[PDB]
Amino acid sequence: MPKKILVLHTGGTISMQVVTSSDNPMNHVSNPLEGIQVHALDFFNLPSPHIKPKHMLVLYQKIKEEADNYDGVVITHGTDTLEETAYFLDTMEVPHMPIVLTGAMRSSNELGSDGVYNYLSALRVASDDRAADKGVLVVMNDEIHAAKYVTKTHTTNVSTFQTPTHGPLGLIMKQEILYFKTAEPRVRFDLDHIQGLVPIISAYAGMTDELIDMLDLEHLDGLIIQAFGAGNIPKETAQKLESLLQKGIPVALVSRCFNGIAEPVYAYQGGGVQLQKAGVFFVKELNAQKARLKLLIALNAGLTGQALKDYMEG
Repeated sequence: MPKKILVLHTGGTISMQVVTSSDNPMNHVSNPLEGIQVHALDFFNLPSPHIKPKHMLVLYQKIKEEADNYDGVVITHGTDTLEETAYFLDTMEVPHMPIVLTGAMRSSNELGSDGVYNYLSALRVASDDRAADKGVLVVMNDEIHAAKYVTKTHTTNVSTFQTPTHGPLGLIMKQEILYFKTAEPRVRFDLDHIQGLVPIISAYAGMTDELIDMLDLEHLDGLIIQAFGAGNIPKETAQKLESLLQKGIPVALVSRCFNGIAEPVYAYQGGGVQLQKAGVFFVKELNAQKARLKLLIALNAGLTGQALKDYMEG
């Protein structure tokens, strides 16, 4: 019997330096590969820089609604923010089935002779039952990545994605899909609404308190700081963060380093030990845009107090 895959296209076509990108008709046919039957929807028509958490929730709801009608799900998504939507879905209580995101190819080739290789690869992975227990997956360029760790690294004609340090969860071979490990199950929430302001700022040599002093603390629900190294910031910045922390505003830091792991060790002012004592959350191995969603989801799910700290730092 064929595998039945639900395909949710979110990216439409876009204006590029000026022409409109081409939509390969293979993205919409019901039988793109032997043994794979597709139900493809033009679900959104959004450049990925325009994707918001409200769209991510609607994708989640669609997957829950259709879970019993398909073998797996493929979402095509502009590559600029694909990793953010992937991480979001991987933090939701998604059904136990293959769920794969892949890039919306932005092409001016009108005949489609550049192909839909990554989409076809995603259908293969979504049709393999070994993917059901691997979490939400990102498939690009014959590699299968865990949503929690994948990031876009190259801005070439077709984007490149990587998992820092650990490499891909799996590889697409000629006649097999090879998986290297099963990642640890994640803490997940059945969220139905997202609201709140949680921005991202980056530390730098010479930072003091001038930017933080500009924040309107009555409207700020949280803050992500991309800190130096294992999690350090300048002395004046750390002193100013007290006005946020003592107002009850959660502040979470990530390492600005590509392979960085956040670890409070230094005890001078602005050192990670002093920041953690003051109440800053150390997010151990996650980039800033995903830590921002982790905090936003945690606040909207109902975590407060010790449980919010323990979840963010877990």
